[PDB]
Amino acid sequence: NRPNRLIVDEAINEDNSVVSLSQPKMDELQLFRGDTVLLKGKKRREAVCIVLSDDTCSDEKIRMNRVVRNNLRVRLGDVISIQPCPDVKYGKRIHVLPIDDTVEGITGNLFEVYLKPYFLEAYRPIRKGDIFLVRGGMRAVEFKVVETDPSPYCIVAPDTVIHCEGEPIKREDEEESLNEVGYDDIGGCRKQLAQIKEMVELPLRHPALFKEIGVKPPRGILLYGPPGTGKTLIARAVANETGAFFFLINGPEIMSKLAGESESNLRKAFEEAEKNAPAIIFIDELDAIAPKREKTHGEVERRIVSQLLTLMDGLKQRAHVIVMAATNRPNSIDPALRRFGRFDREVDIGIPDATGRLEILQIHTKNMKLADDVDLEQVANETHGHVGADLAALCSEAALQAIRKKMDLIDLEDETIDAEVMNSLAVTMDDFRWALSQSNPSALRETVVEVPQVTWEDIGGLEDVKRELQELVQYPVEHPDKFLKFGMTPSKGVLFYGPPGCGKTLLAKAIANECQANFISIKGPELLTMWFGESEANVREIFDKARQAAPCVLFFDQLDSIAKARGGNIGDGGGAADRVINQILTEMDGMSTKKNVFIIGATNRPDIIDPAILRPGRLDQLIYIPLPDEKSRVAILKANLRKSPVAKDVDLEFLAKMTNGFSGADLTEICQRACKLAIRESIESEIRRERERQPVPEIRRDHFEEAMRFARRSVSDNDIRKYEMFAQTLQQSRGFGSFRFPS
Amino acid sequence: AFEEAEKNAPAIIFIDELDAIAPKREKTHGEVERRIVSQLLTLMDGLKQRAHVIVMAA
Ligand SMILES: Nc1ncnc2c1ncn2[C@@H]1O[C@H](COP(=O)(O)OP(=O)(O)OP(=O)(O)O)[C@@H](O)[C@H]1O
Ligand SMILES: Nc1ncnc2c1ncn2[C@@H]1O[C@H](COP(=O)(O)OP(=O)(O)O)[C@@H](O)[C@H]1O
Ligand SMILES: [Mg+2]
Repeated sequence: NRPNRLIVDEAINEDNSVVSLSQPKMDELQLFRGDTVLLKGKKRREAVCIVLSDDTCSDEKIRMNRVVRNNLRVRLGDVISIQPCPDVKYGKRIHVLPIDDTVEGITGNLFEVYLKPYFLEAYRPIRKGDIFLVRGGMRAVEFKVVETDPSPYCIVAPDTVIHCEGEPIKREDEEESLNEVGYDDIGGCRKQLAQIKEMVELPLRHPALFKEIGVKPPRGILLYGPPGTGKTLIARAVANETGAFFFLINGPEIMSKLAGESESNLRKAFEEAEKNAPAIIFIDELDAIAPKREKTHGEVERRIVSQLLTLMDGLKQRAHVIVMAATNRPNSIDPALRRFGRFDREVDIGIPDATGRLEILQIHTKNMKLADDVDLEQVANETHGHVGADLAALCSEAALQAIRKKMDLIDLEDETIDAEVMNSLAVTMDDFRWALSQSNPSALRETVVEVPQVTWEDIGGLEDVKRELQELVQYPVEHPDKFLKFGMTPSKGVLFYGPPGCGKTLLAKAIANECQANFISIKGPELLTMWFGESEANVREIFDKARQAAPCVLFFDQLDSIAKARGGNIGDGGGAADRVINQILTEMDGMSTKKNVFIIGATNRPDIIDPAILRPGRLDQLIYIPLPDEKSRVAILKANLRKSPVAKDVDLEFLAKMTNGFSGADLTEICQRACKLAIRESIESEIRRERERQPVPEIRRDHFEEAMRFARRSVSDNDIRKYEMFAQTLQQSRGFGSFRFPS
Repeated sequence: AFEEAEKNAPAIIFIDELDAIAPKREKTHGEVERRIVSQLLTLMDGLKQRAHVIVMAA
């Protein structure tokens, strides 16, 4: 749309001094060949060059060297701008400093070998901070034009006095100037990034717009989210893009009990930041430093909140200073600090999803060498709840474990490690999976459990139940477009009920692995407390954790304990049980937007559960897990004995046929008993072999016969009759039968 | 100390009784201890992995 817009492209033969541009864009820009122009770059870096006409250069692209990419901090395909340099004059004196690593090892004078031929009749425009690489000698040498006169744009001419000697340059400073953090190093928060960009970059870029509309940019930025999510990273990145001085503030370090030290600390910090008027203040852990003045007993904290209020009131002063605060919990901050003019705008930064965490992995591993085998999509999929900081830790641990794997490859005896053997060591996908297993998501460290180690193949039978659970967890998250098209929200509730040992907990643990969604398991009575209002507090905090980790599967094993018919027990904590039930009712279906939180309940006694718990909208689908039938019993036996080495002569079909009333637990008991009999036989055989010195490949059929002689039915007939009665009550509640539409 | 370590190539620093001079800033008797902890954090972030100096603490 504009002639200035340009796409970065490589230069075949153009040096770092000049660039080649397409002739149609030359005429569109109304610029002559050899005109001194300026190119903009990221992090506010500019490169002055001589423009030229090239046929190979594309219309929408600018051909430019790699060192010019370093100078402008740009990469291939990026967007840059070109502007005519006005009132260009020849340089009278330029102070140019080679890098400190380049000077070492060069016997000859750097100016004569490199600077003099390059700058003899140069006519090459340069700007302060520009760096160019000169080929020649035993090693090519990099030169930085630190000073130019006239500043900041001048033309190099033979009359200009050029001397390499001077104050030594610093490699670390240039490396930092190259390795600064920008918006590109942030991923997965593009809507929050767009908000913050419109907040900060814009008023600096177009202040006349705000002046013409007569509004001032917001002087307060609050960032709230779980820790490690990048609240510090955005603040650090903004200062580089919009040239400023990042001034970090730690909440704990400012806080002091010296009776008035903390207020002086904040006031000094604000004064120091205002001194460097293009400044950004970052107040990390604002929640600790700023509680409610009335709520907190501590007078130091109420005074520090009041001082922060006073500083925020006078913060603007029509100055470039802006303040960004990070808090994990936003409600703990004093409501006065929530007002307009002080942190008036609050931005929520959430746990990254699959795409955002993939972007984080990409940007962290851009420097790391990546094999063709490794796919970071899979690494993002497996990290169901990892945070960006956790992702960075995972990336580092991966390479460290790769080094550990290649310890045996490196003999490390040589004084210098051989480069050819160096080449062999590289990262692998097994490395990523192992480091990922070792790495732990910090989002739900509180709810951490050992590996379920159960898959859908581990469960025999229940094919329809398996399909329904997979659809439940998968359709809303993988296909939200279809739910938007058909206009209705997904159902997010299932209650498993049935006799003990039939696979309800097994189904939940199978969900845990094969859903690619976070899983929180709540043992039934675990959430209750002896204190007056803390059981429902635990309920609402577990639901809050579920909402944060969406899509999450919230599983209540033995739900009949936490959920009862209200008023059933008068002495159950003086109505604390009923209050817990009411809290769960409000948390499942209340006046809050529904998240991707799927609540699964397992119970042996469904008739005692509160009817309000079981209505559609809370545990929508009531699924009965009955005693397996003969085919399902064959499936259970096959699932249990798939891992075991079992003889072919054994007939699992006959076992399933005879075990009429056996549950899955009973059949697993049969398999375990047969294996124990085999263990006894094999160990006794080994003892006999040892005795005769001084075997059994697969479990035989007679072992299973003895195990059956030790088999038993666990679930009584009265209990299963009760479960059938509950199911029949549901069916009678439906009414009628075989709903058929007329014509 | 850190300046001398980054000066020589390579270098190793050892810090015995790190907990003695680097306690929690949340629970600290003197503000000077908070200052030394913060300065230790700043100089810890000061190295850019290129000085190749490993700091050890007991
Ligand atoms: N259909 C099945 N397929 C495979 N194993 C099963 C099946 N049903 C039960 N089991 C076995 O039962 C054991 C545990 O059962 P599980 O925890 O799923 O029972 P449950 O139905 O939730 O009962 P409870 O009400 O007593 O908690 C495991 O060893 C599991 O392998
Ligand atoms: N969205 C993100 N993209 C890339 N890196 C991230 C992101 N979020 C966090 N990090 C990593 O976290 C580290 C900074 O911690 P940070 O997340 O800022 O903590 P806090 O959440 O307390 O501000 C950086 O090293 C950075 O690599
Ligand atoms: Mg169970």
